[PDB]
Amino acid sequence: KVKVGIIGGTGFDDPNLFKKVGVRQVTTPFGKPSDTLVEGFVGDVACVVLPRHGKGHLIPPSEVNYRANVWALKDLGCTHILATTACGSLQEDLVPGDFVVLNQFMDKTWGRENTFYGSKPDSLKGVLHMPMAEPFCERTRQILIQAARNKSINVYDKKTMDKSACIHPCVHAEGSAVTINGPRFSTRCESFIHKAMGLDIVNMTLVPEVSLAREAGLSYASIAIVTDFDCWKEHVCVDMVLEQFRKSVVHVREILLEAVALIGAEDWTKTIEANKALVMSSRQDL
Amino acid sequence: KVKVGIIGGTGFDDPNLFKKVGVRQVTTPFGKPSDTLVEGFVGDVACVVLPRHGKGHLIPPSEVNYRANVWALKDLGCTHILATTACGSLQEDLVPGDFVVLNQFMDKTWGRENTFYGSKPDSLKGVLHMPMAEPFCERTRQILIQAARNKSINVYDKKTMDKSACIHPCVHAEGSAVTINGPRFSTRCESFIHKAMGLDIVNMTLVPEVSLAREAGLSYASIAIVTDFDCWKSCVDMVLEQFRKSVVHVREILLEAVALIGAEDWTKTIEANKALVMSSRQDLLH
Amino acid sequence: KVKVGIIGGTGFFKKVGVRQVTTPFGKPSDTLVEGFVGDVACVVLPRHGKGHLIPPSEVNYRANVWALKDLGCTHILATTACGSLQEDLVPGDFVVLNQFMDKTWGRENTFYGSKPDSLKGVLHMPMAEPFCERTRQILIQAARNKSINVYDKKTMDKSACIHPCVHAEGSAVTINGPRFSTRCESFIHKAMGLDIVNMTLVPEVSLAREAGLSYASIAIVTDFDCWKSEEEHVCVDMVLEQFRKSVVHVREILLEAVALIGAEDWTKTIEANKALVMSSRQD
Ligand SMILES: Nc1ncnc2[nH]cnc12
Ligand SMILES: Nc1ncnc2[nH]cnc12
Repeated sequence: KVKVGIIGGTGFDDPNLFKKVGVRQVTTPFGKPSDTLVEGFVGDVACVVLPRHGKGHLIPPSEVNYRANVWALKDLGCTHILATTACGSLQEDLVPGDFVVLNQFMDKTWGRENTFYGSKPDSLKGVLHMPMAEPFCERTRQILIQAARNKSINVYDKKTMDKSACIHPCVHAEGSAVTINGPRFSTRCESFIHKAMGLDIVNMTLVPEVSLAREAGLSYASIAIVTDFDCWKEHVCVDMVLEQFRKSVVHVREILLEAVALIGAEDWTKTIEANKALVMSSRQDL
Repeated sequence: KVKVGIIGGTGFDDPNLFKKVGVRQVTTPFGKPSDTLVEGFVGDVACVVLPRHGKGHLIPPSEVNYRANVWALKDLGCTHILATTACGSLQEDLVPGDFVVLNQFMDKTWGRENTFYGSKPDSLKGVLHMPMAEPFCERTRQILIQAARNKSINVYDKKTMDKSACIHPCVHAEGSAVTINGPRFSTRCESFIHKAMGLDIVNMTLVPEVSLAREAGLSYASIAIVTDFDCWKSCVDMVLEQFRKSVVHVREILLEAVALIGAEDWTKTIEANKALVMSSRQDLLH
Repeated sequence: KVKVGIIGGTGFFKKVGVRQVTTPFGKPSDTLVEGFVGDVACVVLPRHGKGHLIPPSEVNYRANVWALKDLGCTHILATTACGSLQEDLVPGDFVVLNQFMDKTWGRENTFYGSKPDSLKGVLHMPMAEPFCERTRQILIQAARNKSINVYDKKTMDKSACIHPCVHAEGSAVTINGPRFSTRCESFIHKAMGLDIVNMTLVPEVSLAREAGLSYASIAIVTDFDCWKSEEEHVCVDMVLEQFRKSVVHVREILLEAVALIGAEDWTKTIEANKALVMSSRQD
C-alpha cells in the first residue's frame, strides 16, 4: 500500500538510510533516472532512495531528468516522495542551519521537461492542467514537521508563534521558494528583487519535481536545508556545504527516517484516491 | 478587401460561426497548423476559422504551433486575426463571466518559437525587432468593444467610469494579461505576485500569438473570457454553465466584429501594418 | 601580459589582421580583428556579425567568449545599446553596469554540464557582483580622461547631472528578444528599480566569469524604452539614429580603457579569476 520514495539532493549522494535490499537499474518512457534506485525497508515501510544529481553529483539542476526520476519511483510503487534541497535564505529569520518545510514556490526555471502529457510522441497522450495553488501534499508536510518535533528539533511556526520563539537551529513550518534555473547563483540585484517579492529561500531543483509528483498522483513534500544567506547580505559552493551543513545532514536524516515511520503509521487510502482523481479531473482533452 | 481569421481557444475547439464553404488542409514553412482551416462568410465578409488547440483539444499551450497558425492564415490572405482566450482573474473587479479586450501583456512564456526571422536556415532571413509598446491593433480592439455594445453587453472602462459602472457581466475595455507557460496553473505565491504587479488576468496562449501576428503584418485583437478567479482567491456545475453562456456571448461578439470590420476601409491600416515590419528590419536599416 | 577583447554590439586601432577561429562550442559570430593599442594586444569581435544578421537570442555567446579566451585575452570590454527605464538616463548617456536581472531563456549559458557538447562538470559560479570591479573603474576613469562627465547616483543628485554622462553604476534587465517590451513590461521593470533594458548582456557576462576573464560592460542609452510618450517609444530607427551619434564617444572610452588596463599589473586579479572557477566546481 504505502511506499515512500526519497530524492536526495546536495549532501545526500550516498544517503545510507537503510540496509540495501535491491538495486534497480530502470528505464522510463522519458529516459533514464539520475542513477540506480535503492530499495529497502525503514521498519515495516518499503522505501526507495535515488540521488537527484546522480553518483558523484555530475548532473546540474537544469539537466536532471525530473520526469524519469518521478516516473521511476511511481513505477516501483511509491505513494509518497520526500525530497531534500540545499538553498539560500532571503530573510533574516531563516538562518544557515535552519530547515524549511516548504508550502509555496515561484518558478523561474526554463528549458526543463515539466509535464508528462502532451501532443508529441515522447509524452503521454492528453492535455493536463493541474491545480497548484497549494502545490505540496499538506498531510505529508505536517508529517515532516511532526517528525522534527519527535526528534527534539525546534519548530518555528510564524502563524502561531512570536519571533522570540524562533530559536536556531529550527524547522520553519512554512515557506516559499523561488526556483532559479542555474547553474549560476543569483546577482545581488536578483536576490533583492526576490526578497522584495516576499520569497523566503532560493534553490535550483524544486521545479518541476514538485509539479511532476502531483501529475503522477504522488504525495510530495520537500525539506529545504538553509546552507547560507543568498547574496543580499556571500553564497559559494564550498559555503553551501560546510561544517554547519555537515551537521544539517545528520538532522535531516533523522527527520526523513522518522517521517517514513510516521507515514507508515497512518491510513492513506482516501488521500491516494484523491491524488489519482485530481489527475483525471485535470485532463482537458477528455 | 478584408478577410478575417479567427483563432478559437478553449470553448471554441469546433465552432460553427458560419456554414463552411470549404476546408483547407495545409502546412507552412514552420510546420503544421493546429487543424484544418475552415472557410466561409459572415454576410459578405470572407472568414477563416481554426481551433488553437485542434479539434479534441489535444495540443497544450506550450506546444501550439503559433508560427504555423499565423502563417497559414496569412497565406490565405487574412488581413485580420480575432482570437479568444479563457483566463483566470487576478483582480476583484474582473469576475467570472466578464470579458476583457486586452491591450497589454507581461510575457512569462519560454521554449516557444516566437519569431519568423533569424539566422537559422529555416527562418526568414533578417533580424526583426518589432515595437510592442501597445502590441495589439487598436482599431480592431475598438471594433471588438463596439461589437459588444451592439450585442447589448455591458462595457466598463475604468479610466473614465466609476467602479459603480462595473456592472457584471461586462467587457472590460482594457486590461493586461500575464501569459505563463503552463501546462500547470499558478501557485498562490505566483498568483499574488502577479496581482501585486497590477496584471488583470492570467492565461497561457496570448504570447507569442500576438507577436507573430504583428510580424506577419496582420491586425490582431484578443477577447479574453474570465472563467474563474486565479488562486489568489480561496460549485463546478455553475462555473461550467457560466462558461457556456460566455462562449455564446463571445460568438455573438465575433460575428458582429467581423461584420463591422467588413463595413470599413482598411487600405491605410494594412499598408501601415506592412511598413511596420519593414521598418523593424535591423539588418536592412544597418 | 594583458590582452583585451572587445565585443561590439549594434552598429559597432592599428589593424594587423583578421582571424577565423573554431571553438569546442561552435564558430564565433564572425572573424576577429587583431591589432594593438600602443603595445597592448587587442581583439575586436562584432557580436551580431558583419551585416548584423544574428539576433540576440541566436548569438553564440559560448563561442565568442571561448574564442577570446583561446586567443589569450585576459579582459573583455563589451558594449550594448539599451533602453533607459529611469528619468535621469537619457539617450546619449552611457552606463558602466554593475548589476543585472536575467529574463533570457533558451540560450547556452554555461560551458559545463552533463551533455556531450559541454565540458564535464557542474559549475555554480557566484554572481553577487557579476562584473570585474577593477575593470569597471577603468571604464569610468577612461571617461574622465576623455572629458566625458561621470554621474554617480550614490554621491550626486539630479541637480548635478550633466549630459551626456557616464553613469557610474546601473542595473540591466536582459530580455530575450527579438521584440521590444510592452508598456506593461516596461513599467514593471521600472517599478523593480532596474535602470536599463537590453538583450545581449546575459549570458555574455556569466560566461566571461566562467572563462576566468575580467569583464566589464558599457551600455549606450539609445532610447527611453516605451514608458514615456508615444513619440519616444523605442523602434529600430530610433536606436540606430542615437547609436551613430554616441559611437565615437564609446570608441574613445574603449580605446583609452585598453591603454589603462595595460598600464597596471593584473597577476593577482587573474589568479583570483582562475581560482574562482576552480572553487565553484561542485562535482
Ligand atoms: N543561494 C543559493 N541559491 C540557489 N541555490 C542554492 N543552493 C544553496 N544555496 C543556494
Ligand atoms: N528599449 C530597448 N529594449 C531592448 N533592447 C534595446 N536595445 C536598444 N534599446 C532597447
